[PDB]
Amino acid sequence: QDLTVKMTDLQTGKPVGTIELSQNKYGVVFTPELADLTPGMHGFHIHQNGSCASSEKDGKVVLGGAAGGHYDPEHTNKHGFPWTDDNHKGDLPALFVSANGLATNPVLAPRLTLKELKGHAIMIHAGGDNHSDMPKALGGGGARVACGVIQ
Amino acid sequence: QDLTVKMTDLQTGKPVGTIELSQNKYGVVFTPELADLTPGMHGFHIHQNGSCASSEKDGKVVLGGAAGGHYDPEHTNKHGFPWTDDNHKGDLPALFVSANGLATNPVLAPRLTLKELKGHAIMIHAGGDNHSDMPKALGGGGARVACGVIQ
Ligand SMILES: [Cu+2]
Ligand SMILES: [Cu+2]
Ligand SMILES: [Zn+2]
Ligand SMILES: [Zn+2]
Repeated sequence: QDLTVKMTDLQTGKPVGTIELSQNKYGVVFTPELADLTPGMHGFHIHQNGSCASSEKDGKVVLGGAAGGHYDPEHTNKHGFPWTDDNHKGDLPALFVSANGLATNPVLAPRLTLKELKGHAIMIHAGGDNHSDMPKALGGGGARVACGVIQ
Repeated sequence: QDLTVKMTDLQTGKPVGTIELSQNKYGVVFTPELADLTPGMHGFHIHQNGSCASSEKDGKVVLGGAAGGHYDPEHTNKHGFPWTDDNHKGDLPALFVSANGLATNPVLAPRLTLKELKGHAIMIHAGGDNHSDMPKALGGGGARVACGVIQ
């Protein structure tokens, strides 16, 4: 059995679709069926905490902030590619959103297992992801726009 | 060492960029640096023959036709996902082209080895790729728009 995760828009709070997670011999496949997102490539990662709630810093609200940082069980403390080991295991390939706001292209994360995903959050960012902390920390994804908690 | 492949637009014959091929523990990474392509997702596959020349059928010219069909050394005779074994080993993840005609997002083909790629062609299609022969044969990629021969 695969897993289905419901995704929610952090600004309006409305649902934007689902992501199907599937265990394959080469890793976990993420098949999205999302709508209402801005066209373009978006940073897509697994975050530490199983929460999509916001958090605060200096009295400012941070949407999706409760999810914490990137899933990084080996304590690499660095952002990278989905196919490099010295970086966050939660680093997924960027998610493509078409001109009409639809996300339907599946991507593979070869370092992950479906089992370990439970209890973490799937996050989609405003910006893209160049898979590096240079020139922008965490791939330049920026704000969190949509989030979902796995299982 | 990685491999660099030069890509050429089949209609005008001009170069559109390069693709860097790299062997990784999880498969081969294709990092494109292309321009002048139509925005959207494009079918992206490895074809049998090491040629980007055209071919003819019923006296009609078929651009890129000399490359033959999809690389399929196990004779599966079916189009599928980059992470399923019962289909063409030349089936790569779809290539994303931004609003400005640039392709710079890397993708991983976990079933391939850099070694076996030599002598085949990399092809980009007009249409997309749903990784199935349904409802359209070969994922609905259609015409061949850009092509390059590996090594
Ligand atoms: Cu993130
Ligand atoms: Cu093809
Ligand atoms: Zn990361
Ligand atoms: Zn195929």
